[PDB]
Amino acid sequence: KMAFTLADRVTEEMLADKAALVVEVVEENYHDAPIVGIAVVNEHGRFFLRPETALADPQFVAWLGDETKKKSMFDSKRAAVALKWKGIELCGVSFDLLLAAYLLDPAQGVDDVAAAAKMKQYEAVRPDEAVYGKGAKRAVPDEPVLAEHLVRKAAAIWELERPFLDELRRNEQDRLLVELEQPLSSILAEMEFAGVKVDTKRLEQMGKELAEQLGTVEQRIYELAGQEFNINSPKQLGVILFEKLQLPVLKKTKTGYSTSADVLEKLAPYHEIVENILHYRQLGKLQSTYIEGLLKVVRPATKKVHTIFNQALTQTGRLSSTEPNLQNIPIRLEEGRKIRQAFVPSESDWLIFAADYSQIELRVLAHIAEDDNLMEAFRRDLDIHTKTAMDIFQVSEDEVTPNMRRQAKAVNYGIVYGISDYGLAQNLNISRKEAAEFIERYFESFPGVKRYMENIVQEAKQKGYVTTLLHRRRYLPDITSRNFNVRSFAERMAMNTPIQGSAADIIKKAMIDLNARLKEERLQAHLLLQVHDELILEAPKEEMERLCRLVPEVMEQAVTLRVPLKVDYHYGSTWYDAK
DNA sequence: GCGATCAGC
DNA sequence: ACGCTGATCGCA
Ligand SMILES: Nc1nc2c(ncn2[C@H]2C[C@H](O)[C@@H](COP(=O)(O)NP(=O)(O)OP(=O)(O)O)O2)c(=O)[nH]1
Ligand SMILES: [Mn+2]
Repeated sequence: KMAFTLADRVTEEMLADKAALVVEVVEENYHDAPIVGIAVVNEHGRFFLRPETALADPQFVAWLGDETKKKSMFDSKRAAVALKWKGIELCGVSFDLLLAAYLLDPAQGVDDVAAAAKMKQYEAVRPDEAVYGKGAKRAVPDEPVLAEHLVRKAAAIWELERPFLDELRRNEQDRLLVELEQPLSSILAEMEFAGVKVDTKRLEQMGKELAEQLGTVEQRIYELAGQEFNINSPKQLGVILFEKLQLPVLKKTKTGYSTSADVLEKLAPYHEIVENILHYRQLGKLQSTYIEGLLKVVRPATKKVHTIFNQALTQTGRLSSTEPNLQNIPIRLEEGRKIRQAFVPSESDWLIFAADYSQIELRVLAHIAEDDNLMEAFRRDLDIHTKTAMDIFQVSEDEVTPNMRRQAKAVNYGIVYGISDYGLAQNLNISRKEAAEFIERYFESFPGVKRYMENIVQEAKQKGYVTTLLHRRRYLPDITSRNFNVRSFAERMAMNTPIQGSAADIIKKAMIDLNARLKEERLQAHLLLQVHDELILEAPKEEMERLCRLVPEVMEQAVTLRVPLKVDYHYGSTWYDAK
């Protein structure tokens, strides 16, 4: 129903200097995944290419790598990483429909060409789920069905570039796509393909000690409970805690008693068993998610793990990391922090380098709110986390422990993002009247922040959306909702995403400037991970001293704000040691 | 599959 | 009744 050439070989007209390209990878995790077919649409027509002959054709391979041959794609990082696993480099991607739809509206959840095409009333293409199926019935169709689907997806990309670029221009997002998101897409592909070396023997050893330590706490729980039960079962746990031991019921779920960590901690004065349960869950958390889960996805031949950074998922412009999630590796507890010791450099005599912003969101907030006191505080390079901990616990700076500072961290972010006196009272275990007075004192010291949070909520009502400094956008229709609860959640989003999203923009530009700087200096250093406000690199030890002056300055100079940006940096033999 | 729960930023 | 996530697992 759409004409296309089911090609046997590669011809010259398939190698035009502009084309829409589809390199289809159906596997969810595209690392070392098969490429099932290729489609090319250009000024000379539409073509389908079997990959086993196109990826062996030297003319087609050189065309993929020629950055002067411009390609329009959807989810180009997926194709670039899958081609890297084939030994092939993809260059010249000038338009990515996935990232263009993500900037226009992150709430659409665009996951295939059809979903993005529907935004511009283009429907001459079927959803991937309709072609490949779901679950156990998911399979690659036969060639005449697969070929048309890929050709129709390429033809859609061919027709949709101009309408998407036009709306991006109106939204002041054209530079956000071409100079930020798309260059970052190539960087993340290099990071994902590089992987991170893992000391599997160190993990496997911890897994044996965790299993023997779990049983010790397990029997102490059975002894404290008086009987044996399924500690992971909410039904039996609720019966042991709130029926047999008759502990107070502080919170309910839709299904029964709540046993979250905040509940168990308030029950600590009532029985010893709740703290053993907390320690029991924490050991099981490390065992299930970070010992077993990490060893399951590690590449045995290289001892490397290859995460996937989802660039078009979060509503604020952050990244996310899946299978494995390398953005939530434990650190706050010392027994769980040891897992970062298993993340090691990929070569001998290389080291791990980690740099991170100091309170980037609060400094971003100070610049945007133009609050005199908050700006002055960061011009003094004050640690607002420590200062707030001093005011809360009524101590001096030398008396503030890292545990108190982490609590003040939630107070600083909580207050600026709309926490209530009720919520602050429950987080600090203080009276609700003390919380309201403390929030009152917090806003009289920073009246520009309170002014900004009121103005940004009102601007979201008038425009219907909020923006970040680099013009990333998030629509908030619920901010005019007739329901109080629904509207209140939307109001806190209006307070948060311009600040969290602007911090995501800044580090995204920092990664782009860093790689150009590294290439300029002809260094072997390269990025490994991004953890929201942290950059983790590996490099030969001979490059560490150059990086101590290069990486912080690049990150601090990504943008220029009314307050400076401060970057902390450490290096060591493991990720654990890089702090 | 969903939701409670928990690891991170 | 601060925000943004992903993985695990019992199933009330
Ligand atoms: N709304 C909210 N955002 C948070 C929270 N925690 C972290 N974020 C988000 C906000 C920011 O985007 C980032 C800050 O996380 P860190 O690096 O752990 N703390 P910082 O860098 O300020 O101080 P230092 O590094 O010296 O310890 O993660 C929170 O409790 N609430
Ligand atoms: Mn930080």
